[PDB]
Amino acid sequence: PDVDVIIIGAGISGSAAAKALHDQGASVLVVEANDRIGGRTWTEQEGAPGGPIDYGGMFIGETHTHLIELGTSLGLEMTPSGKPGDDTYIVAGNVLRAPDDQLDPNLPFVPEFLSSLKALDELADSVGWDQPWASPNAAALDSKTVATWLAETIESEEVRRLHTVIVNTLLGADPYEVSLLYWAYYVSECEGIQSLMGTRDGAQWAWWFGGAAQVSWRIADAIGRDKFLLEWPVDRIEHDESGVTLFSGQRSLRARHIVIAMSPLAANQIRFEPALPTSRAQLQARAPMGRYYKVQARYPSSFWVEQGYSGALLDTEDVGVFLLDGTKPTDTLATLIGFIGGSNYDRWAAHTPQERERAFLDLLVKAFGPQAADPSYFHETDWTQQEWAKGGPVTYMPPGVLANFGAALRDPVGKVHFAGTEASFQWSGYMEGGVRAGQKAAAAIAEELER
Ligand SMILES: Cc1cc2nc3c(=O)[nH]c(=O)nc-3n(C[C@H](O)[C@H](O)[C@H](O)COP(=O)(O)OP(=O)(O)OC[C@H]3O[C@@H](n4cnc5c(N)ncnc54)[C@H](O)[C@@H]3O)c2cc1C
Repeated sequence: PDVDVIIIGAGISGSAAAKALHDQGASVLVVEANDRIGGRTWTEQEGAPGGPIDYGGMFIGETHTHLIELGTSLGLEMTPSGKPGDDTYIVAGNVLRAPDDQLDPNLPFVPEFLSSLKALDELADSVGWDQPWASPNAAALDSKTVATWLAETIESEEVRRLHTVIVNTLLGADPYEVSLLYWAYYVSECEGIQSLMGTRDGAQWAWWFGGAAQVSWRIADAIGRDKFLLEWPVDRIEHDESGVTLFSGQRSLRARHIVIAMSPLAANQIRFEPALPTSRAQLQARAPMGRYYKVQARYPSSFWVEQGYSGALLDTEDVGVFLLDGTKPTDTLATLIGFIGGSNYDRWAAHTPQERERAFLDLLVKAFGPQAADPSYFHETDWTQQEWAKGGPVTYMPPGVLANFGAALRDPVGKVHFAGTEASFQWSGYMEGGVRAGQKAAAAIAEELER
C-alpha cells in the first residue's frame, strides 16, 4: 500500500476528494490521464485574446454552496456573470427581444411555453433526485423519450422546438435519445429549469475572476503538486478485499481505498478484476456523454450590452444554440459565448470549421448588429471527440437505464468509491456536483479508515 487513497482523475471532483482526504490527515495520491489538471474544467490564462479563457465549465450558481466555499477558501475571488439588458430569442428565424427576461404575452406561442415549462417542473417534482428510479411511476417514465413526451404534451411546434433546444444545450443530447425519467430527474436535481435556465441568476450566476480550472490547480498547489501524477492513464483495476491495485500499462500503484472520479462512460474504459456487478456494469456501459461545442467570440467592445442587450440568446433553428456574455471586468476585450449540443452539434460538426464560424458570426450579426461580423478572436472547442471527456457537457441516459441501475451511480464496490459530478445527489452534471460528489466520497473513506 503506497498510499491510503489513490484518486483517479483530476477534475474538481477528484481534487475536492483529494483536499478532503488530505486535510483529514490521510495519505492521498491523484492519478491523471493526460497532461493538464482541470477536468471538463479547462483554463488558459495565456489565452490568445484579452483575458484568461475557459474551454470548459465556468459558471457558478447562486446556490452552488460547496463550490463557492471550496474555491473561496482557496483564495479565488468571484464576479457577477449576468448582464443588463434584454435577452434575445430567435424562434423560427424571427428575432424576439425579451425585456425583464419576459416575452410579449401576446405572442401566440408564449402561453403554452409558460404552461409546458410549469408542466415539466411538476413532472420533475413527481420524481425526486434521491430515488428517481423508485418514484411513483419511474418504470413507465423511463420507457418514454423526452421527445415522445413533448409530442404527447405540446401542440405548438415552436414550443416543442424551444423545448428541444433547451434539452440539447443543457444536456449534450437531443430529446429523441434521452429518457423522459432521466430528464425529469435532471430538472429536479438542479432545482427546476427556471434555475437551470437562468441567465442572470440560477445556475448561471457568477464566475471565478481568474479561470475555473483554478479550483483544481490551487488544490494541487496546496495539497502538494507532486501528489498528482499526470499522464498516468489507469487501464486496469484489481480490486479485492484488502485494497486496490491500479495499472497504467506496466506501471502500477496500490492503496487501501481508491475513488474513481470521472464520468460513467470514461470509467467503462478501465478493466476490472473481478468484474463489476452487472448493476454498475450496465450503468457505466449504457450512460453516454452528450455531444457539444463551446464557441467564443471576442470583440474590442461589448456592443451588445452597450446597445441594450444582455447578450443572452436562445435560438431554435438558425444554429441551435444558447448564448451568454462572458465579459469579466478584468478582461481587456468583450466576449460573447455560445453552446451547441446534441443534434445541433451533429448538424454543425457535419460542416467545415470555417462554415461553422460564419454561421455563428452570422447569427451574432443578425442578433446584435454588424459589429459582430468581424471579431478580434474566435475559438471553438469540440468536446464530443475529446480524448478523455469523450463527450458533451454532461452524461445523459436513454430509456431503460436510470430506472434499473441508477442506484449504481452512487453505491461503492468493495474499496472502490465513486465520485465525479454524476455521483452527487444534487447538481450531478454541474461543477457543484463534482465537488460535493468528491467530498461525499472522501467523508465515506475517512470513516472507513477509523474502522
Ligand atoms: C463546454 C462545457 C461547459 C460547461 N459549463 C459548466 C458551467 O457553466 N457550470 C457548471 O457547473 N458545469 C459546467 N460544465 C460541467 C462541468 O464541467 C462538470 O460537471 C465537471 O467538471 C465534472 O467534473 P468531474 O471531476 O466529475 O469530471 P471531469 O472534469 O470529466 O474529470 C475527470 C478526470 O478524469 C481523468 N480521467 C479519465 N479517464 C481516466 C483514466 N482512465 N485514468 C486516469 N484519469 C482519467 C480526466 O482526464 C479528467 O481530468 C460544463 C461542461 C462542458 C463540457
